[PDB]
Amino acid sequence: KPYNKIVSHLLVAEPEKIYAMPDPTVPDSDIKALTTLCDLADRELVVIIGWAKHIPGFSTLSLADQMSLLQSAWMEILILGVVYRSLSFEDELVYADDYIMDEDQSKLAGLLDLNNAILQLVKKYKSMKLEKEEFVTLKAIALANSDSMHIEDVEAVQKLQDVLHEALQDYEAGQHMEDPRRAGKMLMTLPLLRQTSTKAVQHFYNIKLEGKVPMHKLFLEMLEAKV
Amino acid sequence: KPYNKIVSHLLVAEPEKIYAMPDPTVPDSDIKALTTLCDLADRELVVIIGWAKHIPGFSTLSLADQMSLLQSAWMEILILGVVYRSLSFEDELVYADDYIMDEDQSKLAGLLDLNNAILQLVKKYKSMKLEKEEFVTLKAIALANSDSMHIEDVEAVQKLQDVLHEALQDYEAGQHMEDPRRAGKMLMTLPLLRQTSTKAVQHFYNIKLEGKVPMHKLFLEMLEAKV
Ligand SMILES: CC(C)(c1ccc(O)cc1)c1ccc(O)c(F)c1
Ligand SMILES: CC(C)(c1ccc(O)cc1)c1ccc(O)c(F)c1
Repeated sequence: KPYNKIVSHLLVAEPEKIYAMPDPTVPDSDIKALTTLCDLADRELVVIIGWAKHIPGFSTLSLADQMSLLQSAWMEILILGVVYRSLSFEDELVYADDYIMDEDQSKLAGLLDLNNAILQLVKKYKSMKLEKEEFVTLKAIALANSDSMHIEDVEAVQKLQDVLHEALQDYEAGQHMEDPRRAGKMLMTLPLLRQTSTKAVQHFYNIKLEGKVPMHKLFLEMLEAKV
Repeated sequence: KPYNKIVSHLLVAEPEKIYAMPDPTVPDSDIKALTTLCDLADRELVVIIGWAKHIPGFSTLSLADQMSLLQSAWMEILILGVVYRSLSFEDELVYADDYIMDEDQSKLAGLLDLNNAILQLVKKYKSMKLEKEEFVTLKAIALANSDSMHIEDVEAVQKLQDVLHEALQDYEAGQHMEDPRRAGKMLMTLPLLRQTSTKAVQHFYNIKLEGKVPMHKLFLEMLEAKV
């Protein structure tokens, strides 16, 4: 009854906010916004890798299977983060406290369609009143459910999926008794997340080939894995 | 205890098998396979539209909202069908009884990567022993959960989602007592379905622009809606 330990644990393992710090010496331009965003992503992925080791069972997989999960799920983790930070805002995406993209900046950056898809994720979660407890559980599920076609131990990854789905089911059964289907509702938000992340990955891989926007090693490695 | 009526109803509303009938006068080629497949799709979409009217609540939405759901979900419905027909096969996709694609034909048709993604859907469902009862419920859910960004009555579509998610939850709670999380497991197969269908839509829209493969009105209309 007090509530689910995995959800508690995920809460306290939630990394601290990080700043985008767009270079205040560089004139605004699409290249500046895209450099800034992929710079921020590269920093967030460091923190994401650290965070994953908090997920029960995760650090017990092979390094290869750890990497495979992260290489598949990184973009959905990143997007769920900007979605969650944006729930109190209206038509704006809080990439960071100092980097809030409105429609006008989305257009300038060539990101109007993707950001509009991400806004559709925010809109659904706003209506569902997504809680931080659910947000963290969904990030972890998104990692374990990431559909890497490279898993060595398929059964241990399906066990990690089970563990986390259970934590979601138990959280919802204790906290959200008014809706016996709230857990399933949350799971059904995942296909739009996968959809958007698939398009974001394509967008950014294209940006990388085109080579106008500098990217860092970690973000490039993730970008370069199965796409 | 006998079991869930919506699942029963979906079962009996399941359309009959249809044949691909590749033209036995046309020499085999990528254009022939792709013509045949988009021809079959066009015929299946007629039957899919008919079928949807069986789903409780569906025919009560606006024609616009009916069309919007179908325009978003058509490809995931089609793919789930070929996946389901392929579960008893090994590395082969049963587009129709007379049209079973192996790896060699996938390569010839430029479909090796997509068909390999579809095979990954089959592999997961084989391990899960997907039943016809689940397959039909998942098709219906995929329709209601299709994330059209054009819905007029958002609340009635979320009610259709609720109804069908409930039918899945009840089916699993009665039939699959050995796994209290089987319903959620099924829902978590949906992101790979959305992933694959997003890539299939892009693939085929490209095929259409390129104009080497003739397509019929219905398939073209669905192809032309938000992409
Ligand atoms: C991957 C990236 C660069 C990003 C996403 C989240 C985040 O917290 C940092 C960067 C990103 C993805 C899709 C977008 O429309 C976007 F603006 C930025
Ligand atoms: C949309 C289409 C043409 C199709 C899918 C299912 C079906 O039953 C008929 C056609 C299709 C999609 C993805 C593929 O890799 C494919 F081979 C065919």
